[PDB]
Amino acid sequence: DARQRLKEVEVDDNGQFMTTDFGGNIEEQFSLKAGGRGSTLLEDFIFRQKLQHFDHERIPERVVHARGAGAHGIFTSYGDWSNITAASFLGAKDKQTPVFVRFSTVAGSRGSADTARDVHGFATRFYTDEGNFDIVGNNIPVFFIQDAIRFPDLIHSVKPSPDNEVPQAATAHDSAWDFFSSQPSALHTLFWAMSGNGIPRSYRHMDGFGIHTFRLVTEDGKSKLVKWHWKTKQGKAALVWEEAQVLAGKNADFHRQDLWDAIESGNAPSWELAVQLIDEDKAQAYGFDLLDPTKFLPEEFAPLQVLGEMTLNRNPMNYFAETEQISFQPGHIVRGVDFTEDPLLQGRLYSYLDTQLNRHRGPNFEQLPINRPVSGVHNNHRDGQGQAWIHKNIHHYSPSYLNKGYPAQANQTVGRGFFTTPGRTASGVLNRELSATFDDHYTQPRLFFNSLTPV
Amino acid sequence: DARQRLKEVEVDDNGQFMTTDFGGNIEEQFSLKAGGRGSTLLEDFIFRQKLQHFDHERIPERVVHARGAGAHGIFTSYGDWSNITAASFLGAKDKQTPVFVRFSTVAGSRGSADTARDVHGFATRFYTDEGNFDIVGNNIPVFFIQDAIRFPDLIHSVKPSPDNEVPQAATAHDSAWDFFSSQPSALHTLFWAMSGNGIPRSYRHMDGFGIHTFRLVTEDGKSKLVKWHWKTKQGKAALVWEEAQVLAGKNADFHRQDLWDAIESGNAPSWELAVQLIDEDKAQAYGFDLLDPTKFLPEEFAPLQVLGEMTLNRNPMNYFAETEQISFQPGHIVRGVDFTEDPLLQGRLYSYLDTQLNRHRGPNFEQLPINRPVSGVHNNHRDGQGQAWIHKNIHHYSPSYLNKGYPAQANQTVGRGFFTTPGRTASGVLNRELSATFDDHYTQPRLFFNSLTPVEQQFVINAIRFEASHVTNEQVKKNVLEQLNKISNDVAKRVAVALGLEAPQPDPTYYHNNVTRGVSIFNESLPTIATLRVGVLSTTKGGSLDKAKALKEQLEKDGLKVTVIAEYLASGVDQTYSAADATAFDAVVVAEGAERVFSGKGAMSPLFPAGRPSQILTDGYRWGKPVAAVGSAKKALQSIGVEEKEAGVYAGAQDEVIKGVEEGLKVFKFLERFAVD
Amino acid sequence: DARQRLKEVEVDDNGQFMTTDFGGNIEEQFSLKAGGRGSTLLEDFIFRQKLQHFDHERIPERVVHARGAGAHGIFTSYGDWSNITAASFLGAKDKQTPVFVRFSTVAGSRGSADTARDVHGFATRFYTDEGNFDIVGNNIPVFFIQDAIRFPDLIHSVKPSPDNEVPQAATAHDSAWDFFSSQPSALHTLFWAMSGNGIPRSYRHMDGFGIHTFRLVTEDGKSKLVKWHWKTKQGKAALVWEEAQVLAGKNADFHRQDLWDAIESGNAPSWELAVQLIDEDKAQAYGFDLLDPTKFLPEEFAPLQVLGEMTLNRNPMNYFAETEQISFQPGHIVRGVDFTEDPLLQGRLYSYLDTQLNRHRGPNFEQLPINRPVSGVHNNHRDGQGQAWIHKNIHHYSPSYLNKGYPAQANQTVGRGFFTTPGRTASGVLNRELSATFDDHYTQPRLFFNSLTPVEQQFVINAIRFEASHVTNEQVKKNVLEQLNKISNDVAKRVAVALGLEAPQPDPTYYHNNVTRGVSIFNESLPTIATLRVGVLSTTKGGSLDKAKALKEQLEKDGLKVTVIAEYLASGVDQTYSAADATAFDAVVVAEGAERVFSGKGAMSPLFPAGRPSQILTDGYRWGKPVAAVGSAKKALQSIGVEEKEAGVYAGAQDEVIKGVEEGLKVFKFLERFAVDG
Ligand code: HEM
Ligand code: HEM
Ligand code: HEM
Repeated sequence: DARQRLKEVEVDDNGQFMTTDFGGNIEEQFSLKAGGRGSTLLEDFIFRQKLQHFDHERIPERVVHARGAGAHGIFTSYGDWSNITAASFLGAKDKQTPVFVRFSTVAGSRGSADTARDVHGFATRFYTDEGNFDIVGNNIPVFFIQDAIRFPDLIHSVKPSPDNEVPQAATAHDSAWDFFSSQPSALHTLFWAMSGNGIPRSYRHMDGFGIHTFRLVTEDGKSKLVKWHWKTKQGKAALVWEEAQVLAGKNADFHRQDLWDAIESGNAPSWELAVQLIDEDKAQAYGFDLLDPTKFLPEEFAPLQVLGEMTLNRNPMNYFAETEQISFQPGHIVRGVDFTEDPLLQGRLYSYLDTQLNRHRGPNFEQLPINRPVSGVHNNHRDGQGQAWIHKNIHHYSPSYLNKGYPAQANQTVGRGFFTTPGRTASGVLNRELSATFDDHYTQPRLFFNSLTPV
Repeated sequence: DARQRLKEVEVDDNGQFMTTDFGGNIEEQFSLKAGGRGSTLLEDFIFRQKLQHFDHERIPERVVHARGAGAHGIFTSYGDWSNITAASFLGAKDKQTPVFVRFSTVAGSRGSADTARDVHGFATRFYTDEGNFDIVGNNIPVFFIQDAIRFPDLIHSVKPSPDNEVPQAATAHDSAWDFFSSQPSALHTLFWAMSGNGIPRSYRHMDGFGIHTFRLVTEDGKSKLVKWHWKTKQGKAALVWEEAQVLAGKNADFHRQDLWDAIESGNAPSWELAVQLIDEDKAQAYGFDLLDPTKFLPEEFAPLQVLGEMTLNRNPMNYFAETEQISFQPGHIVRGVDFTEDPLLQGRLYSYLDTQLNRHRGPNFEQLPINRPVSGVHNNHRDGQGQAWIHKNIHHYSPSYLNKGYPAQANQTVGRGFFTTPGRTASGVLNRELSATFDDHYTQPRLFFNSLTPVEQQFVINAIRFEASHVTNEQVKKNVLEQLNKISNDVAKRVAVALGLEAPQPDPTYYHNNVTRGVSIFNESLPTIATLRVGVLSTTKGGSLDKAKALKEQLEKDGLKVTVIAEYLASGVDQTYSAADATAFDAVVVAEGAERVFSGKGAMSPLFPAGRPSQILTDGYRWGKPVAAVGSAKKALQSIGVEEKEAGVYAGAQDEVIKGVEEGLKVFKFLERFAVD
Repeated sequence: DARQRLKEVEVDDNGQFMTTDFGGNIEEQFSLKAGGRGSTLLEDFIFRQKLQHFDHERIPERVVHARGAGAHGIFTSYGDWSNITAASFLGAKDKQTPVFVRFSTVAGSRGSADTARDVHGFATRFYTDEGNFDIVGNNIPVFFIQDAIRFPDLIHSVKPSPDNEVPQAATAHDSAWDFFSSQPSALHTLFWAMSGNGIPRSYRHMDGFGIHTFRLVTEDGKSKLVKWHWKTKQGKAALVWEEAQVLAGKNADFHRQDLWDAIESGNAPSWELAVQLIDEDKAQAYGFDLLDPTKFLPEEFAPLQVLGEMTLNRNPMNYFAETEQISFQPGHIVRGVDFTEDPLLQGRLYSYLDTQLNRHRGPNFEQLPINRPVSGVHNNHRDGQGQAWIHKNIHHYSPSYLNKGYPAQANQTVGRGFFTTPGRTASGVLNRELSATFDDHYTQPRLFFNSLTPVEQQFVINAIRFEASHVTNEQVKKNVLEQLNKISNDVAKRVAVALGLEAPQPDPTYYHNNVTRGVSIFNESLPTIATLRVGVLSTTKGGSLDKAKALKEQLEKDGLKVTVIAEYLASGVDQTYSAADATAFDAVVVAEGAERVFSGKGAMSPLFPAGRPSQILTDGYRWGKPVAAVGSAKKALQSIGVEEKEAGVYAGAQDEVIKGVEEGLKVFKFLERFAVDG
C-alpha cells in the first residue's frame, strides 16, 4: 500500500460523537438564541468555531496547472543503474519507491474543464530513501519559451484577458496569439498543443517528459546529460476538438473520473520510466543546443532506454489534504541527479519554492503529510508558521562544540550528501542574453508536423 | 461616471519604460547568467522581483459564489422615502448613488461554467453618503436552510465529493440529494433551482431578492418589516437544460461576456428596487413566520412598492482589482435599516466579516479601492497588515481628554448614528432550538410548483429526473421520492418513472391548489429584444453573403447583435462554422443560398466538423429558439424535418423573415416543442 | 518637507463622528445586548468590526533588527559625480533626495532595550528619481561571517536559547560564544561589538557602513570598487557598560527618544556620505580580499572622499505605518551602482526580498506609502494580495504587438536602464567553497584592538570578561581563550584572569603592532555639545530652585537640554527625584543649596527612594560624566568622596561651573576614572 505512511494521520469518524476542534462533545445544528424567535448570541462558541473553519476552507489555487487530479502508486526499478547514477531509487533491480502523481491542464482555474485544449502537467514525486525527488513534467516534450524570466508574459497572454477575465481555459483569443507570433520560440509547443496532445483521451493515455536536459551523476562525479520520459503502457489516445468541447460541458470531470475509476476497478495504469542519455561532449551535437527547452532530441539519435515502471494503484482519501496541498518542485533533487544551465529550468528552481509561500501561507509546507519525505529530516531550521514538530537539539547552529557536530555536514565523499557535478565550469562575461545556439524557432515545429499522419 | 473615484488609482503604462516595483527602469526578458551558456545568478534582482510577484498573484477564491462577474452603475431614488426609512440613499427624489453589482453561481469554483444549473448570486453595493450598504441577494427568493449553523453542511453536500473532488458545479450527485432529502427545508430552494431560475439566459434576465426579512427604520424609530426585490427591466428568461450543458462546454463565459457586451454596446441593464412592507404585528400573519428564510410572501398579500432604479453602465478596468477583490457583507448596514431575528441572516453577519480575513489575508480589506466607502472613515482603528493610511490622531482611544472628544460618538439623536430598532425585545430562555413556526417544509414548494405553466412544470420534473438519476444509492433515491411526495403525489410519480421506482401513496397533509403570481419565467414574453443574438448561417459561395449582409443590417436596426457565419472569414463574415454553435444565439436564420451546406459534400468541408451547419439549425430548433430560412433556404429547414407552419419557425422573403424572427425573439422560447408527461 | 508625498494618505479625525471601516457614523462604547443584563448579540456588527481590527493589529517583527526607530530627511549631493557613477541622486551639485533612515539593534525582539550591547543597524533609503536605492548598513564596518548561507547559524546562536528563550538582547550566553569560537571569522565584528560601538550614546553619535564592497559604474560601463561610509557630524560617543545596563531598565527607549527629541527640538542630526574608491585591480592588493566582509579597508590605503550630506529633520506621524512597515533591501539598487561577488552580500539579495513575504503577508508591500518610490512604476505585474492599483494596460505581457511595445525595455544605452557592470566575468568550476584569500581571521581583529586608546582597550577586555563569564561550559570558555590568543596573547591573558583559567602560550602567527585611524571613539572630543543633557539636582526648600532656574537658562544658551530635578513638581521643576536617574543625563550638576538632600533630614523624604540624590551623583561620577556643584553644593561632592581637583569635576561660582561643564561635555567621558590592568 503506497499510502501506508499516511495511516497515522487518518481520522475515522465512524460511530463518534461530534466535537469542537478543541475536543468536547457538542451538537451544532442550532444557533444559540436569546428567546424562541430571538437573535443569535455572541457566546455561541460552537457556532463560531464551526463557521470560522468553513469560512477559512479555501487556499489559493496553483498559479498555473490549477486544474488537476492525482493518485498514489509504486515505482519499481528494473535494474541496478549505479553505472549511470548514484540515485538511490534507481540503485537496485526490483527496488520499490512510493510515488504520487498529479496530472493537470495549465491555463484554466481549479473548476475549469478537463477537456479544454491545453498543455498537460504530469508531475511525479518519488519518495526515495534519500529524499523526495520530483520530475515536474508535461505531456509535451518542449516548452514555449527559452528563459524563465518570460514565464509571466507567456502565462498572462494565455490566461483570461485582465479586463473581463475572458476566456476560461483557452488559448483561443487575441493576447495568446499575439504572444505566440511575437515570441516565435513558442511555435513548437503551440504545434504540439494544437495536435492530439492538446486533447488527450485521459491522463492514462499520455506520455510524459521532464522537458529539460538534466544530469545523472555517478558516485565519482562522472555525468551524463539526460532527458526523462514516461511511456504510457495504455498507449497514447486523443479526442477530436468538436468532441472535447461538448465533453467540457457534459462532464468537466472526465479525466479525473477516468483516473479514479481505473484505479478503483483494479485497472491501475502504468508508465515505464525511460531516459535518453547523451555524453557531455554532445550537448550541441544534434542540430540544436540541449540546454534549449524548445527542442526535443529525436529518438533516432538517442533511443529511449527503459529504467523502471510506475503504477498508480491508490486513490487519495481526501482530495484537498493530498492532491490540492501537494507542492511539487524541480528543486526537489537528490544525490545522483544535477541541473543543467537550461535557462528555463534555472528560474523554475526559484519560482516553485517561492510560490509555496503564497499557496500555503507559511514556510512549513514540507511538514504536511503529503509533502513529507520518508527518509528523515535533520537540520537547524526552527519556528515559522505552523511549526508541527518539537526539536530536541537546543544548539540549532553549525559549527558548534556544544552539539558535538550534529547534525553533521554531508558531501560527495561523506554521508551520501548532494553534490553539484564536479566538472561544471563557468566562463565568459556576466550577461543578460541567450546563446545564438538558441536561435532556430522553426525547424523542429516543421519536424513535428512532418511526423504526423495526414489526418 | 460610476467609477469616478477609482480614477486616482489607475495606472497607465503607455509610452513608459519598464520598471521594478520599487522604481528604476529595467529590461526583463533575459536572466542574468554566468557566461554565455551559464547558470542564472542569484543577484539577478530583476528576475526575482518579477517572478516573485507572478508567483504570488493568486488569492483564495470565495468559499461560495467563487464563479461570478460584476459591473459598476448608478442607483436613482424615485422619491423621498423618509416616511419608511432614515436611509440617506433613499432620502430624496432623483438622488443618485454609485453601485457595484456582482452576479455569480454558488457551488462551482473560479473557472467553472456560467451555465451550470445553480442558485445565482446578485450582490449589490450602494456607496452611500452614509456608508456602504450591501444587499447580498440571490436570484431565488428563498434559501435551503433555516439556521446559519447548517451552512457548511449544505455547502459540503453540494460541492464536490471530498475524496475525488467530483462533480464540479453540480448538485447532481449522491451527497447533495442525500442532504436535500435529509433536511427537507431545502426542498423549496431546490424546486426553484430545478426551474428556469437555475439556468437563466443571463444575469440581466434575472430578478434578485434579499431573501431575509429586514427592517426599515425612520428617524423616530418607527419600523416596518421589509423584503428586498430587484425587478429586471430586461425580463426573466431561461435556457433549457440540454442547451445549458453544451453551452457549458462551448462557452464557459456566456454570462460574463453577455453582461460585458451589453454594457460596452451602450445597452446598460436596469432593475427596479422594490420592497414589500409589513407591519411588525403581522410578522406571523401570512401562513408562515417572516423570520423564516425558506418562505416568501405572496405578492397577493403585499404588493411591491417601487423605490427606485439601478442601471449598470460601466465595466471594470481590471477584473482582479475590482470584481475579484470586492468584499460583500450583509453586515454592511447604514442608518435607517436594521436586522431581524432570521437565524440564517444572524449567522451570515459573522461569516462574511470573518471570511474576508481568509480571502484578503489581513484586516484592512475595507481600504482596497473597490471596498472603500465614499463617505469618510474616522475611528481609532490602527495598524494591521497592509495599513494604507497614516493617522494624524495620536490619541487613538475613547473616552479621552487629549483628543478633545474626537472622533465623537454618534447615535439615534446625535450625528446620524446607526441605531438598532428601539422597539426590539428579547423574551424567553436561551435556547438551541428553532421556532415551531418554522416547521412546514412542503406547502410553499407546492405553491411554487402550482404557479408554473405546464411545460415549465415539466422542466422542473425533468431537471429532478436528470439529477436524481445520477444518485447511485438506492435508498437516497427512495428518500427523495418520499419527500417529493409530501409536496405533490403527481410530482413524485412522474419523477419515480425515470428512476424505475414506485412512488409512495398520496400523502395529502400539505397538498393544496393555491397559486401565486410573479414566480414563473416562461409565462411572459420579453419587454425588449435589444442585445439578443441572431446567428445568420451563410456561405462563401454564390450571392448568399451579400444577402446575409442585408439581413444583418436590418436586424441590427432593432438593437440585435448579429453574427454572419460562413465556411471561412470572407468579407462580411463574423464567425466560421468551426467556431460557431447554436448556444451562442437566441435565434438562428439560414440566409438564402446556404441550403448548400446542409447536405452532401457542402456539409463536409475540411473547414468545419461534418454536419456543423445542420447541427446548429437542429440545436436551435430543438432548444426552442425562433428559427428561420429566407427564400430557397427553406430547404435547410426541410432537411432537418421542420415545417414553416410551426410556431417560431419562419420562411419566405427577407422582410417576412426579419419580422417573424423579431416577433419570435420576444416569445424567446417556443414551448410547444417540449413533450409533457 | 521630506514627508510631502505622504500627505495624501494622512487621515484627520478631529471634529469628526466615529465610523465603521466601511463608512456610516456609529457609537462603539457599548455592546448590543439582549436585555439590561443580557448577553451580547452576534448581530452587533459594530463590536465585531472594531474588535476584529484590534485583534489583527500585529505583524511579525523583523527576523533581525526587530528593535529600532527611524525618521525622514533630505540627502544633498555636494557635486556632479558622473565621473564615478551614473547614479542620478549623485548627478548634480546641491541635488536633493528624500531619505528615510531606520537605526536598530540586531538580536533583541521588539520591546528589547535600546542600550543592550549589540551591533546596530543604520539603514538608509534614498527615494531617487530613478527608483529607491537602499544602503542597508550597520554602525560597524565588518560582519561576523563570510557567506550568507551561515546567517541562520550566526543568528540562532546569538538569539535566545531555544528551550527557554533566554537571554533577551544579549550575546552573553553559551551558544553565542560557542559560535564565535567555532567560527573564527566572527572575531572581528565581535571585537567591535565589545567596544564602544556596542553601546553608543545615541543613533546620532554613530558612524555607518555599507560593509560590502560594491561597484560604482559610469554611463560608459567603467567601474570602481566602493565602500560606503556615513560620518556623523555629531561625533562618535559611547556609554560604559555598567551604565548601559541600568539605562536598559530606566529607559528602554533611550535612543528612540533621543532621536525624536533632537528632531523635534530643531536639532536635526547630520551625516556625511563618504566613499573609499579603488580600482578593480586592487581587489586583492591590500593583504586581504575586498570581497571578504570580515575585513575593512584601512583609510591609510584609500582615504574617505565626501559625496554629500544627509540630515534627518522630520519625525514619523505614525510609527507603525512608517517605521514598522518600511522594508529595506540591498537589492534596491539603481543605475550606476552594481553588486560584487561578496558571498555575504550575494545571499542578502535573496533574503530581504523573500522576508517581506513573511512580514507583509503578500507580494504588494512595495505599494505601501512608506515603500513607494517617487519615480513611477510601469510594468506587467498584476494582482496579488492587497493589490492597491487598477492597471489600464490590458496587454500585460511582452513582447506584444497589441500594447505597441509598452512598457518598453530599458538597458545601458536606451531608457536609463539598470545594467550589470559590463566587464564582470566568471571563471572556474562551480563550487561550494570559499577563496583561500578569506582565510585570515585574526590580523584585522588585532589591527582594530591596536588602534584603540589604553582605557578603550580595557573596555573591550572588560566587555569580554563580563560576557565570557556567563558561559557555563568550561570547554567553550577554553575555546574562546584559544581563539583570543591568536589575536593577542595579552588580550587572552587579561580575559583569562576573569575566567580563572590559564591562557595558552603566545601564538605569534598573526601578531603585529600596526594601527589604523578612524576606528576609535574615545580618542577624540565631540564637535558639538548641542542637545546633550544636563540634570540639575535641586530642592524645593530654600533658594535652590531659583538658582537652578538661572543655571538652566544659561546652559540652554549653549544648546543644552536641561532637567531641573527636585523632591516634587514645584514651579520650575522638570522631574522628580523619584523619576530621575543619572543614565538620563550627559552631565550632573548639584545646584547651590541642594546639599541638603545629600545628608540629614532633607535626604529622607518619603517622596523618593532612600539615597536617590546621592546615587544619581555617584552614578554620574563613576560612569565618567562631567559632574559639578555650585557654591555650597560642593558639600554634595564631598559627601560621596569626590574631590574638586579631579578631571571632569567642577565647583565654585555658577559662571565657573557652567564653563567647566560645557567644556567637560565635549570630552564627554572622563577615562581617568577607569582602572586598567596592571
Ligand atoms: C519545461 C517547463 C515547465 C514544465 C514542464 C512545467 C510543469 C509544471 C507542472 C506539471 C505544474 C503543476 C504541478 C502540480 O501538479 O502541482 C507546474 C506548476 C507550476 N509552475 Fe511550472 N512548468 C514549466 C515551466 C515553468 C516556469 C518557467 C515557471 C516559472 C519560472 C513555472 C512555475 C510554476 C509555478 C509557480 C507552479 C505552481 C506550483 C505550485 O503552486 O505548487 N513553471 N509546472
Ligand atoms: C439568504 C441566504 C444567502 C444569500 C442570498 C447569500 C448570497 C451570497 C452571495 C450573492 C455571495 C457572493 C457575493 C459576491 O458576489 O462576492 C455570497 C458569498 C458568501 N456567503 Fe452567502 N448567501 C446566503 C447564505 C449564507 C450563509 C448562511 C452563510 C454562512 C453563515 C454564507 C456565507 C457566505 C460566505 C462566507 C461568502 C463568501 C464571501 C466573500 O468571500 O466575500 N452565506 N453569499
Ligand atoms: C553586511 C552584512 C549585513 C548588514 C550590514 C545587515 C544590516 C541589516 C539592517 C540594518 C537591517 C534592518 C533594516 C531595517 O531597519 O528595517 C537588517 C535586517 C534584515 N537582515 Fe541584514 N545585515 C547583514 C547581513 C545579513 C545577511 C547575511 C542576511 C541573510 C542572508 C540578512 C538578512 C536580513 C533579514 C531577513 C532582515 C529583515 C528585513 C525585514 O524584515 O525587512 N542580513 N539587516
